[PDB]
Amino acid sequence: TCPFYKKIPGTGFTVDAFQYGVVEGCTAYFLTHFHSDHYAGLSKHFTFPVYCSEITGNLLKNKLHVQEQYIHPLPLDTECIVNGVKVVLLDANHCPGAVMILFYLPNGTVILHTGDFRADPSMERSLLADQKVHMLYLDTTYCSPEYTFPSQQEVIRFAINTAFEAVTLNPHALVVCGTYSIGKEKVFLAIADVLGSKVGMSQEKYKTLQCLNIPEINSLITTDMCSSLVHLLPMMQINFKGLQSHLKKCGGKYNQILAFRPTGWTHSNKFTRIADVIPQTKGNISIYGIPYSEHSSYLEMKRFVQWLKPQKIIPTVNVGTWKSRSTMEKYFREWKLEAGY
Ligand SMILES: C=CCNc1nc(C[C@@H](C)C(=O)NO)c2cc(Cl)ccc2n1
Ligand SMILES: [Zn+2]
Ligand SMILES: [Zn+2]
Repeated sequence: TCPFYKKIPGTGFTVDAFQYGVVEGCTAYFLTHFHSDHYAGLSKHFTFPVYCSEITGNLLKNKLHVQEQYIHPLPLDTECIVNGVKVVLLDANHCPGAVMILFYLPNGTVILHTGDFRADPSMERSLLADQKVHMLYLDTTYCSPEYTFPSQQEVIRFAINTAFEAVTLNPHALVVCGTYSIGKEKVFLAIADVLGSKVGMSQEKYKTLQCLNIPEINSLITTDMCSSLVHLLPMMQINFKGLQSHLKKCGGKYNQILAFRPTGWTHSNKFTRIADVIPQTKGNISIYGIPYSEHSSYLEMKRFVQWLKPQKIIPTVNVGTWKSRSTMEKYFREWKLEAGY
């Protein structure tokens, strides 16, 4: 059964609601981005209109084999009409192709659905500027003040510097980056760029990246593993055992692995600083867990909400317990009282 926060009242619209079979009276299924917790249910057998970004549609066609006649890509930052309702897609600053959706309801109500997003001040100079928003469907993944983490730029700075130093000190070192789905591509792209190398990866991951409209991507990635000194592996293989096995392959070409495990928030964030992160080490293998987030920190979320001044907030994450729902409402009221809306 499709939960309430996935329906747009007054429309035939659902958002990220593909695992509930046919939704009665849904005329258009919006997909904010291509992460499995959101497209769960979509497959080659889906027979209803799917509205999404261009990049999301490339992945639907190529990775899930959805039929083109059901894929409706929409440009960003453009007033479009879907089943008689004006809609706009806005960059969510999440993973490639991820959008927020603005709905202009016939009764004059305006709804912003953030999908998943990492709130940024640049969003305050999008089409949202001076737009009254009556309801906000808010990605509340990290809606609590202990969720602090550095900017994405700071994490990439640390990763680039760490990789460049280890490979400059040891030209026979190999850099490995773990990946689980799309997003966070800058970690391995930026490392490879500073090392003057391409990124080696499986055919399946190569295929996925070829859907992301990344400029000059053919110059950056390859399936030729052993011509590259940055390798991508499934996130589950980023452990001493999995990396020891990866070191045997490619035949005594490398004598050291430095590996990066991009996480979200972890408890050691409210304790250490990004410059102070140290790896787990076993022999010639080191594993760095780096807090690269594509979700808003608490402070980023609070700033965006206080700027937008929505009349009502519907959280879309952490809604499962009485404690989590009421804590989030308490923060929403605090923000409203502090900002005056
Ligand atoms: C804790 C942080 C986010 N939480 C989360 N993240 C993901 C994938 C990430 C990449 C995403 O941003 N997805 O939208 C999940 C994937 C599945 Cl399959 C199930 C639960 C999931 N929870
Ligand atoms: Zn996501
Ligand atoms: Zn998500």
